[PDB]
Amino acid sequence: RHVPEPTHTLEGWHVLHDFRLLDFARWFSAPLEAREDAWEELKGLVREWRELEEAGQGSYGIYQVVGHKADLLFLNLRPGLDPLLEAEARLSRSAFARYLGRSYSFYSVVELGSQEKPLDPESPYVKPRLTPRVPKSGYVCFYPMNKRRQGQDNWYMLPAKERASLMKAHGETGRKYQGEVMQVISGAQGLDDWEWGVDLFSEDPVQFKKIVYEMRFDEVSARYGEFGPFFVGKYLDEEALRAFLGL
Amino acid sequence: RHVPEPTHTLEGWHVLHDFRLLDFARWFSAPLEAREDAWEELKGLVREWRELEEAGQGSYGIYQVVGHKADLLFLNLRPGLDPLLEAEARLSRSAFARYLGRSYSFYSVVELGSQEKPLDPESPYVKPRLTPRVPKSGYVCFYPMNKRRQGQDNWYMLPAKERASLMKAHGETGRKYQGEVMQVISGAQGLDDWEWGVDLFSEDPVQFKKIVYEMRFDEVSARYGEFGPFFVGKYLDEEALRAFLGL
Amino acid sequence: RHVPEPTHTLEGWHVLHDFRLLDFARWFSAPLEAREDAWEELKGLVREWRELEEAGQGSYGIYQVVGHKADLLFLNLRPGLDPLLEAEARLSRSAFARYLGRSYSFYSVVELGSQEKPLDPESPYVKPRLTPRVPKSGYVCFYPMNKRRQGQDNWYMLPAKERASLMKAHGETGRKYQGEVMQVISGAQGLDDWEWGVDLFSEDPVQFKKIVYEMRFDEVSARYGEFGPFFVGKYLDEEALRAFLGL
Amino acid sequence: RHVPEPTHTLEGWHVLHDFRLLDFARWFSAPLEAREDAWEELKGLVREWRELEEAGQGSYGIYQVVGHKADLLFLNLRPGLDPLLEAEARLSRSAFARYLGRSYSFYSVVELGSQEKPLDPESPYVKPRLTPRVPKSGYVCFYPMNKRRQGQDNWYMLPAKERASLMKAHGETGRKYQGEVMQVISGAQGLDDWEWGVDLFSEDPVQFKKIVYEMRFDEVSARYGEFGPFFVGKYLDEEALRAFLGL
Amino acid sequence: RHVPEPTHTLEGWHVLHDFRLLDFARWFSAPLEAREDAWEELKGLVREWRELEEAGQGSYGIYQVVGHKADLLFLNLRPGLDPLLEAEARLSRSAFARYLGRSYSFYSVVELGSQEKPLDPESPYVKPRLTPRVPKSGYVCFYPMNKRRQGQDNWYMLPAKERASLMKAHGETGRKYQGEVMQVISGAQGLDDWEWGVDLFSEDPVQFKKIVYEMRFDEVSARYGEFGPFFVGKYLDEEALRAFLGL
Repeated sequence: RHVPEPTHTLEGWHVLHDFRLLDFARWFSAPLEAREDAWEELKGLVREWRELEEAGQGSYGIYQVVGHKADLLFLNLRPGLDPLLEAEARLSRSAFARYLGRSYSFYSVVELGSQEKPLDPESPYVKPRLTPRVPKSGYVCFYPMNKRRQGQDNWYMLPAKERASLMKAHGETGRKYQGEVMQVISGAQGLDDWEWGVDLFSEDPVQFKKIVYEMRFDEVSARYGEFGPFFVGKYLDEEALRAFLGL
Repeated sequence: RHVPEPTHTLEGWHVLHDFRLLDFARWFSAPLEAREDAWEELKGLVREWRELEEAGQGSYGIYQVVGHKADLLFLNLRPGLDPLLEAEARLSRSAFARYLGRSYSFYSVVELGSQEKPLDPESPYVKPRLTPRVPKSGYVCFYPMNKRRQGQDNWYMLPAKERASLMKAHGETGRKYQGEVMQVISGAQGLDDWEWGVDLFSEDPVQFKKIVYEMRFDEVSARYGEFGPFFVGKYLDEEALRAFLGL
Repeated sequence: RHVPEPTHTLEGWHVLHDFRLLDFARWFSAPLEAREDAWEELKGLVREWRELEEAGQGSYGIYQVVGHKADLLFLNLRPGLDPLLEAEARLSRSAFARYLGRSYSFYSVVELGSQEKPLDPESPYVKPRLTPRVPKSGYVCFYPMNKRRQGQDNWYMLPAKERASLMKAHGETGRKYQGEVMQVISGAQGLDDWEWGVDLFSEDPVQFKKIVYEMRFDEVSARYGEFGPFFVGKYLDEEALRAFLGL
Repeated sequence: RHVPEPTHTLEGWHVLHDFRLLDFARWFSAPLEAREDAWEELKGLVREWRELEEAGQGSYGIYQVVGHKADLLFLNLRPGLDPLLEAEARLSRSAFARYLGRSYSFYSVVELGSQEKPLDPESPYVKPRLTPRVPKSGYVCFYPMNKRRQGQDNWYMLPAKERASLMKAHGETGRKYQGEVMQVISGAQGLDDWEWGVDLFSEDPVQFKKIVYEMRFDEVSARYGEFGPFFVGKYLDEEALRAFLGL
Repeated sequence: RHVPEPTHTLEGWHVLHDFRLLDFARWFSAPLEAREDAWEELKGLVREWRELEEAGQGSYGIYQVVGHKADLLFLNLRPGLDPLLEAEARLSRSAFARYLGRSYSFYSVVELGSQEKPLDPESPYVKPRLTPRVPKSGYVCFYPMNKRRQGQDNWYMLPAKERASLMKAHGETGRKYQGEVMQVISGAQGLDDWEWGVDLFSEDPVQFKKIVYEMRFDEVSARYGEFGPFFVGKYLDEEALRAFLGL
């Protein structure tokens, strides 16, 4: 009979992608003092996220997202779900949130995978990847995905050896962009609607187009990739966010 | 000629998953007296569920759900549909519900299945599972699912003997998780949009990730698993719910 | 080349499933007089439907539906579409509908099919099924469905003899449910989004789960069944609806 | 090397299906004078459509649609897109439209196809079909559709002679309904979300059910039919629409 | 041992399709002062886009879109994402946007592909296509699309040579449309929900119907074409937009 050879994984920081749409009409028409009050509270919340990051308790990033799918991405990473629930609840109860609508979200956990043998969690070549720091500049590309389980294209029924080969080739394609595109892979198996969440960071959004298109020709993607929506956002420092909000 | 060998089942308590979204802006901006009044009335309702649970007439749990899919999960189990319709209507007419929006739900019945030899309804390891009590700590993972009926992967066309061997391997894979994960399977065949509802309980949400991912490599899941949305929530006792609502 | 052998059918009463969601917050917070006035008008409209049923000129049923998909199902059967258009338009124009939101619906016609030999519309064993009367108690299970037309599982390409064999087996499976489950099959080909509408009536909703699950193992269902959403509701007489509305 | 044999087509009048939902609560709660003023303006707009129809510059039809998908269908056929955009904009600007919400629509062009031999636009057996007149009575059945391109069932990869034989059989099945059902086929390739728009007109809606179901057994429909939603409406003359609006 | 041969691409201007729905009721019933102030502000915004285009630093187009999918399309092309984020942000905060609802959007980058060798960005047959100018008249047809990856129809698994042959045939079919239809292909791999965005410009919308239908018979489209929604709009100059808004 079929002998399962489950992929080995290591979990790192938990991740929450919080996408929201801005009610432009309501925000820009609100009394200036009300907007300033909301602005002070918002900055205070973000300073707290920054504080946690400096204490090595997570990472975060806020982005201006292009298109109708979302306007602002509040990305947070923490040591567990509770701190994420906290960050999410606090944002949701903020005065600024009164002018926002949740459009999409994703709960996942930083995942390091290995198809054949378990990874050494204490290896200096593995451990740092468990707690990725979000770049404070550039752009981000986020998209969820599953590994196909259809007809003759069933990733989960393949022998571990074949999966290892397919993943190695995929990793090699990705490394052509070493130093150009940073990648954070998170798993949402049993946690959200898709099996993985993927974050790509770069100083030029065109790099996202180059790497994603090229990777689609790797057999692992061509035959086994099932992709969800793609969100592209530009990193916003405090001043950039202030300008975005018209303050 | 095809001869059907339908899976044997034993039905237990009826189950209702009631997912709702909180209108943060309206709730946190509402007069303090209005919030307190809604809170007092909510406690009275939850007290009824508590007393019913103490009497062995059902069970319940309230959770803080991560993400945009839902904010609060009101889980209730009863000996029939009527008590569920009652609990559901009572919550909906409460003052607190004026600040809630229904985002998702699932109606199902606790189900114990056997592919070949019928289960002993009197077995001490069978009977108690018909009336599972919701644990009072940790987290919950809920997701609905169907058994695939596509091309060569048609679960319902398989001989009972093959389905039995497929389920045995599944049960084996999940045995290593028994110590950390509790599982409640409910059937919604002619009751809701998916064939089964699955509730996983654990003190660590990462356990949900490990078990769901590892199980996907079992042939039963890899070839016949069709999965719906995944919701993760943190169990909230009275004080936790109060704190979440800012009271 | 291909010689079609279309299924023979007899059409009876037209059917309209009108599913609505109740705005609990607005209804239960509305002034008593407005509620009583809306209730008086609603009773009168339903009374008209009841009088038509008593005259043997149609049938109706109002149900409390579990879950977020709908709260109230207004089921009506008439000799044609015109009185159904009236039924829904009048409910929508009622004051009570100011507190309702249309969530789903289905327009179909009671259909009695035969794969090979045409049915006799004047036969004592056939004619009565053309104008079924909705049970004035118990519960209802409604779900729409199609007959699969994919790859090797193409119902419409099958010879009539094979379809007759598949349907006969389906009939044998449901025979043991004769005394506990009433079934009404209606066709919506060219009338709505699905090919058929299925109504199951029983004094116990668990019977819906039992029959639907068991039948899924019949080849006709396993290979050719394509199912839509499932709605379960409890029949409400006048006093039960009054109580549901808090009056 | 695949040699394409594209279907020959002749284009006639452009077509717009404008489906809207009526805000019953708001309309029937509005002051009687406001309703009358809106009605008078609406009649005037429709009178304009009737005038151009009498001049032979188009055709129109307004229907009361069953179910939640739509309440009113404003069907218009014109020599081009511009006059359709005008009729669409004029209706949207009307006071009556303040009580309407767009639920669905379809932009297409009357199409007469031929798989092998090109059609003569001046032929008396072809020309009149380019500018069909909407029956001023009865009912309508509208549904968009595509020709399947999946696996072994790829309509667009077939040789023209096969497509011709497949369409011939379809026509033979439909000749039976010639005196009871009138059909208008419009193409929306490159114009809307589906490849074709299909309008069926008849004095009895059951005829729609009969023809659509029987045709599904033809190989062209069974293997290559990909159907969208089905809308059924009752033709409304001026007096009937007035009655529907409670005036 | 599959060896990937990824398609080479040259990237030109970044493109943003911003589709919005007009709240007709709110706009046309709003005070004249409000409408005029909004119009004057919108004109100023568009003038900035116009001047930008005159300086060869981009291109734009505003269209009246037929149907319920959108009413106005604000199309913009710029040297990067930043200018696009600025354009949609500026439009979103305008007084006019208070009367608009975002219904759809697409972020992509003009793409010139070549299946086997790098293209020369300086060739007189290549360079101009990198910065396409939106025609100031006629109509537009927009639709997103993917290249199929299903079973035996997997574009990404094909040898580069075969993909070249398929595309060459596609180009030969489009030859006859040379002087009637202008096409701009943009890639959104890693940028949006579909792999490509396609814009067709013509003085007659029927040309869109002719070319899209004919091309569907080419093997590349028949077997590998996966199409999204289709939008058709009429180009509006300042005067036409003014008239559309009743000013």
